[PDB]
Amino acid sequence: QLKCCSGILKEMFAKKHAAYAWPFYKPVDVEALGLHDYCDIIKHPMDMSTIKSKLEAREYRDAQEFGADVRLMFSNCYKYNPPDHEVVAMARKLQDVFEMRFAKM
Ligand SMILES: O=c1cc(-c2ccc(O)c(O)c2)oc2c(O)c(O)ccc12
Repeated sequence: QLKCCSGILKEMFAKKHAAYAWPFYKPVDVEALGLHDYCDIIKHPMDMSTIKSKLEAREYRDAQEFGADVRLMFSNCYKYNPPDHEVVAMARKLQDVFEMRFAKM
């Protein structure tokens, strides 16, 4: 399962999806973007590079704990932004990729 989790990350990082996945590669840079309310709204920030480091450090007991951090990442985007924001559309497109792969394991 955890080997299947590494492949899920490889797909989400792949060039085919980079046009909408790139905001989720790294932690939201609140200081550079002026998002000084982000920490008040988002209790648990999460991104793909942090997920990758947690995976390699064996911080996930199983694929469901891995999947929870991926979905936390999307849920943070859906919570913080207005629904018509372009970043929300990008999160949904990347969630499409993740959910189709996660379903196959
Ligand atoms: O949910 C997000 C929201 C935003 C964002 C940026 C500038 C604004 O003026 C704004 O209203 C929202 O930026 C992000 C980002 O840069 C990421 O890498 C990942 C997620 C987000």
